[PDB]
Amino acid sequence: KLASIDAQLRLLVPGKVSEDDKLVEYDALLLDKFLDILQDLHGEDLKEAVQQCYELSAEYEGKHDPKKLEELGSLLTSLDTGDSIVIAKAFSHMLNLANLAEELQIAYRRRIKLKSGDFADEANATTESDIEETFKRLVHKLNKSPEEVFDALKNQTVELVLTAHPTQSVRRSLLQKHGRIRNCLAQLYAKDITPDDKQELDEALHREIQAAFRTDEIRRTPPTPQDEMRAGMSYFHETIWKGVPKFLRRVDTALKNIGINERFPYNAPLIQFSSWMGGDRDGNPRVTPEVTRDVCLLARMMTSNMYFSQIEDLMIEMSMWRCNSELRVRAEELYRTARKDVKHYIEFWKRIPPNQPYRVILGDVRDKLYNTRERSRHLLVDGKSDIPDEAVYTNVEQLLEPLELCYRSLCDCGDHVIADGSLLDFLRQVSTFGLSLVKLDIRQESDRHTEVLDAITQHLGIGSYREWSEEKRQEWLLAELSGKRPLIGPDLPKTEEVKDCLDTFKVLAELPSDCFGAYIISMATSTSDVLAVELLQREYHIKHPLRVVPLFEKLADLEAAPAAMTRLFSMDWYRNRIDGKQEVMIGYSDSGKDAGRFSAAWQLYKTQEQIVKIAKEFGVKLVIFHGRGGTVGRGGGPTHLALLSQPPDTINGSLRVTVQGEVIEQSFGEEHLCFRTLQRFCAATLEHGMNPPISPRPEWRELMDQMAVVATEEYRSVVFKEPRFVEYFRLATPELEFGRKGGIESLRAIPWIFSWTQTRFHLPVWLGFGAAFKHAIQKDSKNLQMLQEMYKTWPFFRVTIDLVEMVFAKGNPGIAALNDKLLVSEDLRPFGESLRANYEETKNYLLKIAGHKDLLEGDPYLKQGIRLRDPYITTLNVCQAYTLKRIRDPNYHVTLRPHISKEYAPGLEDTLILTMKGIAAGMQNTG
Amino acid sequence: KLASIDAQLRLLVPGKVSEDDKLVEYDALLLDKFLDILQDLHGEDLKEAVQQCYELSAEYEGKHDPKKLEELGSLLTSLDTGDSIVIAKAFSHMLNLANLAEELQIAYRRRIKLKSGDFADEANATTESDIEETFKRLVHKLNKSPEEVFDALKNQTVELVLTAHPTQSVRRSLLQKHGRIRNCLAQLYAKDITPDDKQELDEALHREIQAAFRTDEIRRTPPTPQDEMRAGMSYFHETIWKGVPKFLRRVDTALKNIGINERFPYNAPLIQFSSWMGGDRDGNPRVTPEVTRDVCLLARMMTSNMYFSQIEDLMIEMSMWRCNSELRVRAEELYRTARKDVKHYIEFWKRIPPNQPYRVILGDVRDKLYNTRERSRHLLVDGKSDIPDEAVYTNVEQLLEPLELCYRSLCDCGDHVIADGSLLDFLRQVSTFGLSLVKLDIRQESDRHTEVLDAITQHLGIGSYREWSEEKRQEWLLAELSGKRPLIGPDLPKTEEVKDCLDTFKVLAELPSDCFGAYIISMATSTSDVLAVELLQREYHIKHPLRVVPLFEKLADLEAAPAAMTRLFSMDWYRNRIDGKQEVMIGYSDSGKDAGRFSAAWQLYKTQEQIVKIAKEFGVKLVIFHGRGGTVGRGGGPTHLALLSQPPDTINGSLRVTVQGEVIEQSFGEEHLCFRTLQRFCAATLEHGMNPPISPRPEWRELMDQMAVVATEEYRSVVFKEPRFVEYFRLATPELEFGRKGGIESLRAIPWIFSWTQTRFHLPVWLGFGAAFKHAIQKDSKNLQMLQEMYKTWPFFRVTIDLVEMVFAKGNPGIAALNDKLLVSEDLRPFGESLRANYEETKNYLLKIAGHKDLLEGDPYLKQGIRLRDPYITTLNVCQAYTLKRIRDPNYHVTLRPHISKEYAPGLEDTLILTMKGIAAGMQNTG
Repeated sequence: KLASIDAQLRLLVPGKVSEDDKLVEYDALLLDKFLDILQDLHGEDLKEAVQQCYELSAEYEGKHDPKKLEELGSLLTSLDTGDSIVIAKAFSHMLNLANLAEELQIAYRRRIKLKSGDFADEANATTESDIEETFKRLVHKLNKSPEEVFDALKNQTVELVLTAHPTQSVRRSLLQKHGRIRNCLAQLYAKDITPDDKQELDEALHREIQAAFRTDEIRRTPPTPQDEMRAGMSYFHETIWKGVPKFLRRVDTALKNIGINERFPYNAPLIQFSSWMGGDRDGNPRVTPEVTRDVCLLARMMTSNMYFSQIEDLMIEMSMWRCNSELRVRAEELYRTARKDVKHYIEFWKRIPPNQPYRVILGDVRDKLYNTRERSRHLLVDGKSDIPDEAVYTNVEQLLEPLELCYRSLCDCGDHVIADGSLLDFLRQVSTFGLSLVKLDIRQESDRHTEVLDAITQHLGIGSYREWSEEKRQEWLLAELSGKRPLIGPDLPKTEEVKDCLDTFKVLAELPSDCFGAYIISMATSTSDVLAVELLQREYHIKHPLRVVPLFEKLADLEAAPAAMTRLFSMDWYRNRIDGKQEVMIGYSDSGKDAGRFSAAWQLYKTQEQIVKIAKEFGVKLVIFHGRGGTVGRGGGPTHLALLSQPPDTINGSLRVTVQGEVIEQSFGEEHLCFRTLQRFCAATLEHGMNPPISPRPEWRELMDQMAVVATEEYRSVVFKEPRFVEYFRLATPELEFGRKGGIESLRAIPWIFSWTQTRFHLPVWLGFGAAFKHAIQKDSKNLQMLQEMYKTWPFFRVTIDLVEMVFAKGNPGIAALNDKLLVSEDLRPFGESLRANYEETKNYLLKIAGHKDLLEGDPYLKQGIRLRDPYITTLNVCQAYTLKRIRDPNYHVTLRPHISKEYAPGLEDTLILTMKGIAAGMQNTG
Repeated sequence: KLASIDAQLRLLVPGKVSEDDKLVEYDALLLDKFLDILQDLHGEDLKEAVQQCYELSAEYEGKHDPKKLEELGSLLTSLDTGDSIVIAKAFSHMLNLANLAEELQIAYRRRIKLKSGDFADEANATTESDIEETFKRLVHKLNKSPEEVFDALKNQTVELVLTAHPTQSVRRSLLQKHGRIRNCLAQLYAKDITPDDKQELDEALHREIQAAFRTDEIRRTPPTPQDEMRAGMSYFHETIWKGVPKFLRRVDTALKNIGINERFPYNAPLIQFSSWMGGDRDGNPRVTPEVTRDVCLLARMMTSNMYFSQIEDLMIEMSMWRCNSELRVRAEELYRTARKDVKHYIEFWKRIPPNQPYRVILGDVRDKLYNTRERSRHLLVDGKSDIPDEAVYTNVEQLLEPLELCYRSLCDCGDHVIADGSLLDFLRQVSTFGLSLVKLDIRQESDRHTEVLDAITQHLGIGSYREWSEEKRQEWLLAELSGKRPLIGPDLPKTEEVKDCLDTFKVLAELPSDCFGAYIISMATSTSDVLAVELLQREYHIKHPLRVVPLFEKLADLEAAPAAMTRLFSMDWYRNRIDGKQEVMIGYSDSGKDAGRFSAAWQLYKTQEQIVKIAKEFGVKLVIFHGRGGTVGRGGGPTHLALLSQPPDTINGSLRVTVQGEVIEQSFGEEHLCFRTLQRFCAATLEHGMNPPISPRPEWRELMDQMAVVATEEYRSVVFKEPRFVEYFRLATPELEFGRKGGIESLRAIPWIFSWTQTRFHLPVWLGFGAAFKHAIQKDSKNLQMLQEMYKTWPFFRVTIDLVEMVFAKGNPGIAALNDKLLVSEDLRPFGESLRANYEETKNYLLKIAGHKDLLEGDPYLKQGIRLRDPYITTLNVCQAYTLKRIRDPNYHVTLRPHISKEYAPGLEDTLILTMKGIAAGMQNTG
């Protein structure tokens, strides 16, 4: 049964099993129970077919014999649509189980007691510094006083911006099933388990696996953006909402342990969450002003609902009858004006007596939270509400105030100790999540603002903004930014795009400012791009204009950014507007699509240095907002070192980073990982501003510059100049099929990365590194040693290589070869072959530079997790390849096996969507 | 710090410490943290005074030097009222902490693997049979088939009737604090605890101890009976509500393990809870018809609220989209008639779509549960409601039905496994708690019914029921039980007592029958007593009359019970009415007040035998309802053997027992104990009907009869015939003071037991055993051996002695001597001395019969718990003794120490109430 499955799994991953290494055991137990379920639901025959696919794939992952892929292919292409769907569902579900098991292993893996002190320790969760160890290094090694460390942390802000799962927003219900599977699993391994508890936990585990597997409706319609946002907010309930105060309490403990005798102030804004879900409309016209309004109200509804749903518990605890005057007076006020009758609440449904004074205060907070929640709900569903302003909270201060009053009163009556329990936790939740637990960024591309302004200029009869030079655009924008009359009259002609863009500003002017964060400009190139958005916000008389944040994407745009920023910072109107602060966004995957990932990485390092210097010179504080695709978006320990690798002064007390949708599950799904994620963000941010990495040696810059010219040239000659690259890309990847659910340049970065990730080839991540390495080594043999010294000694270089190496570990060029054979026409097959030759050569240079014989010999726990997933992913790759063939070629047919599954009109496109989601869930983050 | 406190505590309890024995450690850690809290809240000086009281008391418990009591007395009588109150609060709170620690030790104490098979194993929680071991003994040793065991359990009923805490109903808020203290404590001892988790748990433990200590308002007013009922219902939320389905699932596992391949049916009524809170008005005119109406509505409100508060969770899980026709049709019905708009619920606030069919069904159940709850709330607060019948549940079947529909649909779609998760748990909760989680018994005394009937007869002009003989009463009652016209006209004259009794019947006629259980007749003596209540219920045309249950209290009443029952069962009207079933109540403490506990125990054994035989002869099924004071009301393992000790056929598939208010905390406060309580009730009930204890040898009956004559004579000559016993009782105990917040015969059993428990003397439990033993041994030396054989071999005798021995272990005649010296006049001090001499002699005979050198050498874990509590209780006894002196003698004064406590007009009676509650919480159950 179990032992035999353990046996097969163990062959896949040799390693040195101590007591805390249970990952293979976990996976065996889950696969075993899932196979019983499949047999039950679908029959022994189907179960055996799954087992056979698994076996062939595991054998292929052993020796990589192409024959095993062919057999696997023969089996899978012989299945009818019904059986295909069951098999893709099965293998997708096994990937999710394996991920949950891995999360449990990471959570309980033992910490290394004596850390070597090298920066490399910060790349691995077993060795990284926790917040206290970070405090102690800063005190003992950098000679900071405890007070200086405390004071910097109090002024620090970490902002985490959640973006949508590129493929599969996981619904709340299923998430909760996944959590209970993970728990049953952990409890099965609890010390001293009685046999009956074990028997019952076992049957509970079986049941939860099945419930999750059978949560599988294939819903005709794409998910609406409102549903995608709500799905994307599920992690707050599952872990983050409680996780924040647990981490802030660990900060209190750590402070205490370095001799600071106060708690971290409950209202220091150390942690802030934001979102792009319903705010980013770049290249996405489904994101309408109505969508943006709805996700603001949803965020407000959920936030007030989360406070409301925990206030009764706090009321129960706050039974104390000793209070100070201030609160006594307020309680007697509320008590006198108090309703004689039933409130339809679970717990305190009769009038609260005045000898329960804290309950009287908190009872009023509950009524306000309830009304705040209901208003938002009526605004969403009915389009408005008769609930008035003084019945709800419109600012966070109104909510904090009575809580602070409870706190002071307890402190004044001798009960400080009690105040620092749930009350303190609640205060911290209010201060972190406010009235909208995420602030929403708006994003739209620069050309849309140009178009809007052009419609205005031409209607005014003064010419065409689009025809104007950069100087003229600046001049006219600054004149109108101090203009005395509005720009927009009621008969301005508006195309649908122009209207859609203006109406977004209208929503911004109408909704409360605490709903919003930054206004990000995609494809920004110039000063005027930023002033353009400033003028539209001024025209709509927005009381608190959103800060305007350019996103410079292409290499050329990155090179022009410094002069653009310098010109902004020189303009009095703008300096006055921004009040000493500017945020700029970089997009790793964006820049990498333009120039190759190697050159984007190096150019982004340089551009950040240059912008930081320009900000200093102008006395402006700069925040760099990290978009997706960087070493800082990996999650887990690698994020810790990535943060510490940043160029000096680029953090300076304020971190803003994207948490990519495909990473959210690993970062925040399990509560220990959620805690350790918050911790490494806060610790690294703190450390970096007081302990910058080494700046590179001049020889290293020069070689980096030389390598970038070559990397870019290789990347661009393959991707942009080879006239048949596009055609090869459309055949070898599922790119076209993903898109229906101006070349690569007008293809967006997520489909670019995603399409090549699906085939296990990952061209967007590594292409260009090979030529860079080879050219450097061949120009001068000494460069091999220089590169190895950079890997060992230069944190930027180290993390940049490690991310590529992880992506190689998820790669398998045999999958791409099978796709070439099935999908690509014969005359392009040599092209596909030469790319595979570049992959191999590039991987081998990287290995040589890293000093590794094998992929990830640095990080065997990460390699182990990747290897355990591989057979499942491989089965899905093969299923997908033959599915694409059938879909593309209505005359491709094979003899079909009699239907295998029992029960007791889905098509090919349904099977495809299942493979694509499962493969993406197994690959998680790459480029 | 901790070690030194461990040292002092350890001296008090020598024993053989293995790894699972942490009780002393727990108590040290709690006392240590509490002392820091006292120092904080009240100053070092006060802390030191507490410590000093503790030390003196612990020393006195060591060697029992009277000098240590005097010093303790000198210290405590020198304190002012303020400091007294703090000290009594402190020692009360320490008792509660010690009890929580003890509960944790019992929960985690290791089970003995190889049980010796002797019945004595069933007296101890480490050795008792769990439900599977009970199944296996019945199969393997009594040759029952698995099917016969399954079938008997399916037809079995266990009913547990909750009665009010005689002294201190613990409020929900404080209960929850106690639970969190207990948890912090358990988690502090979790294997592999990180130091920061330990530091944080520590600070959490400190905080919860303090929060509990500061939940201490001294509220002028007695608690209203409605508040006492609500306090008394808190255990359902804390543990029982979840505990029931956890135990029923263990039954499923156990069945499976003996080869039965189905679950225990979800609707078999195996477990039922009932209540006397707001139903018992015997000797209590504060229990009015309005009180009874309110506690019915409260029970209905809470029950529907508990289902409502867990239905959203079940809705979340029940995301499945596969359903059968039956449920599909019902879902589309509900969906079509569905409200377009906001429901003010935490989770599913928009309209539920029809592709979530289980949520549609459960959404309707939620709305009904909500309306059912709101109706009850308006009926309580406003006096009526416009909410109509078809908007709520009026019968349990209406609630079960949609749940059963969900269950069948899952089973039919292949998801039986999922159905047997939370859905099954929910079905079982509905089937066990129904629409009123407790059914309420009414109790009133026979004379009140005589009085009501007398008012009727005289108003009718036909004479005086009270003047009528038993024969005439029977005759007239049977005639009117078939009468053709009502008895009660609108001008019937009614005193307040008569009206109060008639109006109770009116409430019974108006409220739903599922609110009520039995109508218990206190002080029942005759056939006519039972027919009297039957006639009043018929007069009020009650659609489902409550079953009428006599409580025969005195020895003479017990002796007349058989002829009374025989006459009832002979009467056609009555036989027809009861439909093959009769319940009779016995009251151990009641009978023991009349005749001494020894003779009551033996007489109750005989009367139960005799009633069982008479029931058989008449083809009636008999339930014996166990009132308080018996070996079956002990709780813990001793209850298991007590149940098995019952005379043969007195259970016969239906157990009904009182869970005494002072036992509820131990039985149901901690979740493991709650589970093991439900388990031993169900296991013992099952076993007994198939495995009766040995019936006694004739020589044993005869000696028991002889011993009873002597025991009764000694008990009655002290308690009733000594003309100064009453006067001595009023001085030596706090009986009078308890009562203000016809002799002993008209004193109620709870004040009798409670008053003597307070002084640690416990006369009501042991008096009479001494003469019985001595006379038996002196009449014939062989009787010592016969008695020892009875102890070893006869379960009744064994359990009856064990309960007395436990009470001796809680006794300390030195406390009674101090009370004599402080409170009793000089001329009665020899009387008090001679009682102490009887105590000693009685204890020593008991020890000799049990074969013990020391008290409780049988049960060292129980002795350990009692000893650890003793110093706290002793401090309270002394504080109380001097308090009573001050209260009784306005010219008793002592030099008072300058006020010791800090802060940053309570009197003597407040200090007294604190001592009385703390002493009762430390003593728990005795007689």
